Parts: sequence; structure tokens; C-alpha cells
Amino acid sequence: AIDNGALREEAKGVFEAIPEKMTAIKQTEDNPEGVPLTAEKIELGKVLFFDPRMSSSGLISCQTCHNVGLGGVDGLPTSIGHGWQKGPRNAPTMLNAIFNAAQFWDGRAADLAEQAKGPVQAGVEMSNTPDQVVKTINSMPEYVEAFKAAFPEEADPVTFDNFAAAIEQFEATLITPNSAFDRFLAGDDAAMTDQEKRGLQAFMETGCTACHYGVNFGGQDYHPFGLIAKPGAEVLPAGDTGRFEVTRTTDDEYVFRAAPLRNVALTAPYFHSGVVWELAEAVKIMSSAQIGTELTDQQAEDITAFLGTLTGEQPVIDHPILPVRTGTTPLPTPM
Amino acid sequence: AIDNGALREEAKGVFEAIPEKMTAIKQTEDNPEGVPLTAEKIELGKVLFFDPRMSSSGLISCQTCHNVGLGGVDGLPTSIGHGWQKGPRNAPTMLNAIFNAAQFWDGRAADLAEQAKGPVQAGVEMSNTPDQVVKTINSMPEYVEAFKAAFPEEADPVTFDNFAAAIEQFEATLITPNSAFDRFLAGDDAAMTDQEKRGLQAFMETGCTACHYGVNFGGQDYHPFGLIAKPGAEVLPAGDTGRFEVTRTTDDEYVFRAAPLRNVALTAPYFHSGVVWELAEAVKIMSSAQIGTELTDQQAEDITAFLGTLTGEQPVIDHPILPVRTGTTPLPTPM
Ligand code: HEC
Ligand code: HEC
Ligand code: HEC
Ligand code: HEC
Ligand SMILES: [Ca+2]
Ligand SMILES: [Ca+2]
Repeated sequence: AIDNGALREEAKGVFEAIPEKMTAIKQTEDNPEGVPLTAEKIELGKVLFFDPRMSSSGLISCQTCHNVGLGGVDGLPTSIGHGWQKGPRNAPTMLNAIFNAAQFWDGRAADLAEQAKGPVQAGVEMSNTPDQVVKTINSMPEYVEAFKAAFPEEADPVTFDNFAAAIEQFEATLITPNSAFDRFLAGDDAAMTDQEKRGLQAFMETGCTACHYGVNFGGQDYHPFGLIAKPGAEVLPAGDTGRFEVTRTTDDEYVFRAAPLRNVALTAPYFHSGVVWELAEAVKIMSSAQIGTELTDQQAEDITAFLGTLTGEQPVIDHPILPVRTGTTPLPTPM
Repeated sequence: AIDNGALREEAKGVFEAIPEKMTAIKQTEDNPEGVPLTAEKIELGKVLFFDPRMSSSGLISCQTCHNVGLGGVDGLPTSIGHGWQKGPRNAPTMLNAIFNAAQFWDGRAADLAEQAKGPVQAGVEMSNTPDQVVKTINSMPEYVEAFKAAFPEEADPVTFDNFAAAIEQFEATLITPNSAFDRFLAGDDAAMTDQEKRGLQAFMETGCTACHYGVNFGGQDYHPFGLIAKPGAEVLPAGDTGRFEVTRTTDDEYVFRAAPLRNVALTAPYFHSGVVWELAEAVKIMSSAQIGTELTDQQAEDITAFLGTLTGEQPVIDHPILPVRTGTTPLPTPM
């Protein structure tokens, strides 16, 4: 009941593979070469991503909530940050985030550099200020040396904007090539089991591809959560109106960015609300809410199996050795 | 001033270099062969050390408080754990902890496997139970497979004792060879500056080696903090009586394990109380309190420079890719 060639041909018309490596970002028709990724900026960004002294507590880094061992997420319903404060939304992965059209569940940041300024300043996340970050960095000569070399022409290289640019460069390399689906797409019939291929068939036939398409199986545009039927009160909490918070436009109530499904098997729990632990349940909810069809248990299990083939090679990251604090480095303030 | 040969001979009589590698642990007079380290147990212990699902919150791992990029510590006055609860003591490094005679500031744990059971269960740390840890592990087939292979001679390999043994095996590899001091000791006269050698000389001549000796420059036995003169109430809080809590022997009032000084330049703030940020001030406090000698600014700076030569090669650790949770994995309970 499986036609590999047919399945592959349909899939190539709507999805594409994650690239093997990244060398530039922000390529447009207007600026075709884009912004080069540099070894110095990637390395600086890695150090900063793992440095919990970028938070006011001294205890929270990006890695705290975007754990590179847990698919780039924290595995909690919603994140817990400074002072144990609980946030409103589930932490999405930074893996492959570079390919999404906008960042956050409501698309309120245009790119990774704009995004990175948010957690630093948010009271429920790192609860810090831009000038505190700069003063912290400037207190450690190895960090200053790195910024001066990474941003070589600038009179003022150690800036919050450049902190964000370095993090963006590092995150642009956090991609996950060679998932079983990408290997099947490239020609290996044996890369996926029959059940996983039945799931791929069902995902394409049911209409999931209207919102989950391209390189990231999502992440490109915005849709009501409940296009055809509302999900429950716990899954769609009434107080989080999604895109409406950004656009203040009537049609945008409970409109969210389509989740990019790469590595979804690693990033439970699901949806922006984080109350659905079972991926098969998220699949059933999506069919009911977005398409108005009830999936059979077999179709939901098949689709869930298929979604597992979107797990790519996870980055192997040696934890950086952080610069040592000096006498005027700001003291941690967890309390 | 400095005669390298006499200095080296003196130092060799009281200290030892960190070994290049480890292949066995718990080598004692009774059992000189010890216990072999195995690749399978080391790897399993690495995964466990970085897995925040070993805490009840789902957010706190060993690495949270013993950050491999910060010299194996959190860099806070005292640690902050489950629920943002602040603990009574500064977190010591796990680097080279394998060489210490006992673990914790009061020596209450005999070895690293016994130690590891403590943070798992402490309310202010990981706030979990042994049964939940075992059930969490058993819910993930990759973990079960690893335990069965790491402990092949056992019918019940997935136990809390074996969790602790695997962590111990991993931590035994977290040693820091080839510090400048060790390189000097091995015959490189040029490995240390003149000032560092003056510091070494002063460290030996002032009396510090009565308590800070052997491979780890401490960690081997217990002494009053205030042998000669009491330190201030902030440095020695009245409510933490140290070893007395363990033995209930009144001779042990305010008695602590001599701190092992390896990597001390990386692990501010200092003492069990974590209120002294400046290493040179800790050096002055130790001279006044333990010896009854007031160091000059120059002697304190020289000794502090020498202590910097105890920083070894920091482990370069690839962050592990953690097993994926399944349907019956216990849910995180941060709230
Ligand atoms: C937990 C307390 C967090 C910390 C610390 C950091 N992030 Fe995070 N991140 C968190 C949440 C809850 C969210 C979703 C918020 C929303 O309103 O949508 C995010 C989002 C991101 C993203 C967007 C990815 C996407 O939408 O697909 C990125 C790229 C990201 N976070 C990166 C990032 C960086 C670089 C951090 C250190 C400066 C950082 N985050 C910290 C939770 C938490
Ligand atoms: C647009 C009209 C959609 C269609 C058709 C499908 N999905 Fe979707 N999906 C969409 C959005 C806007 C979101 C985010 C909703 C939110 O606010 O949380 C999602 C999310 C998912 C998820 C969760 C992924 C996560 O990281 O949490 C899954 C597993 C998912 N979608 C799967 C899925 C399936 C299998 C579909 C066809 C049956 C389907 N979606 C259709 C938008 C749209
Ligand atoms: C912060 C909330 C912690 C977590 C999580 C873990 N540890 Fe820790 N550790 C912490 C403190 C405050 C202390 C000192 C407590 C005392 O009473 O002395 C320690 C101690 C250790 C040690 C002893 C090292 C020494 O005394 O030189 C080791 C080896 C150690 N901790 C390891 C360890 C492991 C393996 C953990 C995960 C299971 C773990 N700790 C978590 C703070 C915190
Ligand atoms: C035994 C009587 C000691 C003598 C002599 C010296 N030290 Fe010591 N040192 C001792 C103990 C019991 C402790 C732990 C005290 C506590 O409760 O915190 C220490 C600690 C240090 C430290 C702090 C290291 C840390 O990781 O926090 C330093 C820097 C230190 N000791 C240095 C030092 C110097 C330079 C000494 C000679 C002048 C000296 N110590 C003597 C026990 C004893
Ligand atoms: Ca999620
Ligand atoms: Ca310390």
C-alpha cells in the first residue's frame, strides 16, 4: 500500500531538507550574499548563550530554558525563570529557528538578533538590563578582547546590539540536518518505516501542509488556533490572544504562528500552552480544530510516527569555558 | 631569593601533581586496585549529571549548580535550588573532588557516590526522591539500555545506588592536570613567574601546608575555622557549626574540612559562607584566623598569584543528548 516514488514526489513539492551547514544569513534579492557568519561571532555567541552571568541572578542562561540536550527546550509546560517566576508560554526550540519567518509564538520579533533582546530584559526570564549586560562583559578582559576582534571596525564594539548579533550568529549554526525524512526525501526508501510513510501520506492528504510546509514544517505564517473548531480552555487559555497582542486587529484573536514541527518528538509538551504531553493527542487536536476531521487512532499514531522522522542530528556542543569574573564584575542578585 | 631546585624539592615533599588520566578509583591500603572506571559508566554518569529531569521540577541538574564552564560551581554566595530556595552553603567544585578524603564542607559523605544522593533528595536542591529517579529512568528505554550494559552483572541494574555510582565514575574523570604549578613541579623552571614562586615559598613558610597539602592542596582532614583567632560573624555564621552537625562531638564546633585549593581562582566567592569575593582577602583571613600572622599586602598578593597556578586544564565536555521522555515518565512538578 506504499508507493515510495509517489510519496517522495508529493513531498518534494511542499517540503525541503535542512541544509548541511550555514555560511550566511539574511540573503535577499536586494542583498544576495547576505550577512556572513564568522567563526569569531559564532564562538562569541556560544559563550554568551551559556553564560548565566548574563542574567541578573547569575544563574540563568539561554541554555537553562533552551537545553541543547533536550531538543533546545526546557520540557516544562511554561518556562520558569528569575525568582522561580512562571511564564505564560511554552519555550520553543532554538534549533532551526533561523529558518522561521518571525520569532516567538506571535511573531513579534523579526529575527534572532531582535529576539535575543527579549529574554535578557524580561522579569520572568533573565530579569536584566542592556547596560548591566554591557558592564558585565566589559569587566572581563577575555570577553572585551573577543568583542573587539569580532566587531573590528567599531569604536564601541561591546554593545547590546552586538551581544544580540553574536547570539544570532551562533544560533544560525544550530540546525539539524539528516533526519530520516530528509534522508528519505534525498532517495533512501529504507530511511523510513512503512508506518512512518503511512503517516507522511496522511499528513499530506489530511491538509496539515496548508500550515506546516517548507524547510521547517511550519514557522512561516499565522493562523487561528481553532480555524474550524475551538480547542479546550486549557489548550487555548482565554487570556492569551496571540497575534492580537501584536497587531490589535480584530481578525487576529487566538491567531498564532504555525509551529515549525522539526524535532517535535523531542519538545513535549505541546502548543503554546504546554498542557498536552502526548504528541498523538496534539495531532488529534490539530485535525479536529484546524481541519474539522476526526482522525482514526491509526491515522493519529501513523502521523505521530511520521513526526518522529523530523528529528535531525542534534548539535554536539562542547560547553564553553567562561571568562573568570573580576573585582568589579556586578555581583549576582538572585534575591 | 628564588632557588628553583630547593623550591621544587620543598614542594615535592608536601604536594603532588594531578594525574593525567584516571582509570580506577577508591584505591586504598585495604584495596589497592580499587574499582575500575568503565567507558559505559562514565558516559551514563555524564548523561545523568546534565539531566534536569533527575530533579522533581524538571529544571535543575547537577550542572545547574556545578557549571562546567565556571570551574564546576555556580559562582553564587550560596546555591539557589528548587523553588528558588536559597541554601546555607557555597557550592564547592566537583573538579578533582575524587581526590578528597570526604565530601561536603563538613565531610559528611565518604565518597562521590554517597554524596550524589544528597542533592537529589534535598528540599533546597533537587527536591526529589530515590523512587522517582528510578521510575523516571525506567520510563526511558535508552536509559534502561545504558544501565543494563553499564551494570551487566546485575538483575536489577537500574537502582538509585547505581545512579550514584555512574555519576561518581563520570566525576572521577573531571580532573584538571597540567596547571602551572604542576608543570613547575615536573621540572619546567619557567612555568611559574617570580611572584608565583614567592607565593609558593610564602605558602609553605607561613604555615598553610599544615592544612593544605597533597595533590589537592586541602580536602584531606578537618580544622577549626578560627584555630588562633575568630573570623567575623559574616564569614563564620554562628548557626553553621560545621562538623559538629555530623559527629555531635563538641571538639568539632566550627570545624570544617580544609578546602582543597585546586582551581580556587575560578570559584569565588570563598569559604562555606560565600561572602568573601576577593581571593587575596580570603588569604589574609586565613593567615589571621588559622596562623595568627598578619600578611602584608604584598605577601597576600604573592600568595594569591601562586594560587592562580593551581588552575588546571578545564574539562572540555560535549553536552549530552538526553533520552526522550515517554508517556509514563513522571511529569515535572516545579510548582
Ligand atoms: C526561560 C526562563 C527562558 C530563557 C532564560 C530564555 N528563553 Fe528563549 N524563550 C522562552 C520562552 C517561554 C519563549 C516563547 C515566548 C513567546 O512569547 O513566544 C522563548 C522564545 C525564544 C525564541 C523563539 C523561537 C521560536 O519562537 O520558535 C528564541 C530564538 C529564543 N527564545 C532564544 C533565547 C535566547 C538566545 C536566550 C538567552 C539570551 C533565551 N531564549 C533565554 C524561554 C526562555
Ligand atoms: C493552519 C490552519 C493549520 C493546520 C491546517 C494545521 N496546523 Fe498544526 N499548528 C498550527 C498552529 C497555528 C500551531 C500553533 C498553535 C498553538 O498556539 O500552539 C500548530 C501547532 C501544531 C503542533 C504543536 C507543535 C508544538 O511545537 O507545540 C502540532 C503537533 C501540529 N500543529 C500538527 C498538525 C497536524 C498533524 C496537522 C494536520 C492534521 C495540523 N497541525 C494542521 C496551524 C495549523
Ligand atoms: C544547587 C541547588 C545544587 C545542586 C542542584 C547540586 N549541588 Fe552539589 N553541592 C551544592 C552545595 C551547596 C554543596 C555544598 C553543601 C555542603 O553541605 O557542603 C554541594 C556539594 C557537592 C559536592 C561536594 C564537593 C566538595 O565538598 O568538595 C559534590 C561532589 C557535588 N555537590 C556534586 C553534585 C552532584 C553530582 C549533583 C547532581 C546529582 C549536585 N551536586 C547537585 C549545590 C548543588
Ligand atoms: C588549618 C588550621 C588551616 C590552615 C593553617 C590554613 N587553612 Fe586555609 N582553610 C582551612 C579550612 C578548614 C578552610 C575551609 C574554611 C571554611 O569553613 O570555609 C580553608 C579554606 C581556605 C580558603 C578558601 C577556599 C575556598 O574554596 O573557599 C583559602 C583561599 C585558604 N584556605 C587559604 C589558606 C592560606 C593562604 C593559608 C596560609 C596563610 C591557609 N589557608 C591556612 C584550614 C586551614
Ligand atoms: Ca513544546
Ligand atoms: Ca567558592
